[PDB]
Amino acid sequence: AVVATRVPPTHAALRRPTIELEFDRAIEPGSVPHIVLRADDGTSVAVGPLSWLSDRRIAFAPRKPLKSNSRYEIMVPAGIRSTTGERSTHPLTSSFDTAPVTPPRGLPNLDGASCFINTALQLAVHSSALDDILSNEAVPPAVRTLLEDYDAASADALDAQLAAAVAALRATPEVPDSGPGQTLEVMQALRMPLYDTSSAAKNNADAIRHAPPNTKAFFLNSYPPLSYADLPNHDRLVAFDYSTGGHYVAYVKRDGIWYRIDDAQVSAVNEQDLLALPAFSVSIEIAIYR
Amino acid sequence: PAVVATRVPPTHAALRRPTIELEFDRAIEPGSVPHIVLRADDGTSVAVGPLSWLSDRRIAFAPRKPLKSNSRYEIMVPAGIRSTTGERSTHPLTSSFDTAPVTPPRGLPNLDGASCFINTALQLAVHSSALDDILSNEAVPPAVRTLLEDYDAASADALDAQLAAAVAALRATPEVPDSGPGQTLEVMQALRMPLYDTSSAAKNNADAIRHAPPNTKAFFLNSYPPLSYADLPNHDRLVAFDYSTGGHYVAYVKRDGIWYRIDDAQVSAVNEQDLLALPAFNPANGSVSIEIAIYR
Repeated sequence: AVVATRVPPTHAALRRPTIELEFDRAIEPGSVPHIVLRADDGTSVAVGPLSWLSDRRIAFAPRKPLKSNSRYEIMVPAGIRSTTGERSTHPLTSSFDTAPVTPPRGLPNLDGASCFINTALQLAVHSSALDDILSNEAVPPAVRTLLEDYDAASADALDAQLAAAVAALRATPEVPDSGPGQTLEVMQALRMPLYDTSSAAKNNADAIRHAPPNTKAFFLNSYPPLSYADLPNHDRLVAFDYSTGGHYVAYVKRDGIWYRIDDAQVSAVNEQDLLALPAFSVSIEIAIYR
Repeated sequence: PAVVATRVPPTHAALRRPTIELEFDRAIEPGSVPHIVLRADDGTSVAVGPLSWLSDRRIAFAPRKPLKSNSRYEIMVPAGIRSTTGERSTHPLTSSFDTAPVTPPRGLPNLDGASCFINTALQLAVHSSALDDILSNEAVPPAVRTLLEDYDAASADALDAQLAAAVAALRATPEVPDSGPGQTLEVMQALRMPLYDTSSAAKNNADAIRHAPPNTKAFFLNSYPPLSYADLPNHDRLVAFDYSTGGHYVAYVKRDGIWYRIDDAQVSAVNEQDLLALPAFNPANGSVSIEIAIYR
């Protein structure tokens, strides 16, 4: 017998959005300089031919795939001119994000003790390193497959891919071949870039604040333990694990909405709910920023 | 000169060019499956690119040209397949899939207070197999087409702006009330969505649905008696329908086999019991509850 599945290339779509810039005044088409998209790591993506939707609105697309779950700054050099001859003496700047706006998904736990694999995968998929995880061949292939088809897979196909991925993760050295484990083991199998706060600073918060540039994910192994409110730079906090005692859940933020994902249960949460999350066993162990 | 930036990921076209996969129950001999056939819900054959074997059990191919959106497609593996155990297939094998989203639906705010009908109709139209024909029709206001294309991939703020523009352009149309509450059918008339009046020839709504022309997907239920969820025929292909609670419209839409109730901006997942409990008409008024039903 045969089973048919459809895998739409929507992730790659998220990597080549169609950006649109609307201006306060009518702009002269030939004043528009070359627009550059720039990332938090310094890399610049070029912008394709400009299409004018109105005397004020222009539309373009990155020349090359942008990174996933990454923030990008649109830089319009100085020199644009209005239809009245005015000029912009300053580079104009805006921003956007290559992340999904739809709500997170739930990953089943058919093992009974696969909480930690699911939580770690939830934190990784919402991670700025998802593209970097997906390119490392040393990573089990099935995990990469689950992480690329995450948002766009039938639940049935997501469930089969998850079974195969859990199988391949337990097959690794770092991860238990059976039974429960730790989020850190799965992240190490994923080759996720983390910043141990023991390296460096004296506490977790100071290492997060006084960390090298472009450090997004932190592993909190210093003292004191932190709660949600203690996490620095809340404006960029996008994911973090929470440990309820032999059970891991994920807290992941999408399009300004926080969600709590316990295996296959996605439930939306507000900031006040999060602020009640205590720190005591470490509660928050991995904190992922954008 | 200041700027406002928006990001619209090309998710709609992505759904129209999927990569299809067939997994088999047993290891298959690579040379036993030489040609697979893709066919559309109208029977037309769609051309397919090279066949790729990802494993002894899994094959992967891709449409040559964009498929239609929110549309069903049937895959046939011809007879002659052979397993590694010598077995053979005396009959052509068949499966199916649809180019529709698996993501959960979105919510549309109602700042008007009486724009329930616009939101409900747009929700039904976006889950329609005729979405491509609506988006290509120049007679439909351009803001509405933009909203219907950016439905799944737009920021909540950007979707809200698009919705304001779409409601504005809709109320301006002849079909739709310039102000105040209204009816789903007026929005469908503006969108020019193909509808099949069951009052037209048939004796019941359901019998008109069953004995309808081929490839009739959207129905306007204007015969007697009114139908409940259970009375609607062919539940297996039902993907959307409206529900009217008395001057207030909600939508019921199915995605990846899961039904959702969208009351303006409130998306809530529902089970079969909730639907089977939905009444067919109000006792005092006598008003039809479900009037538009959309199939795949």
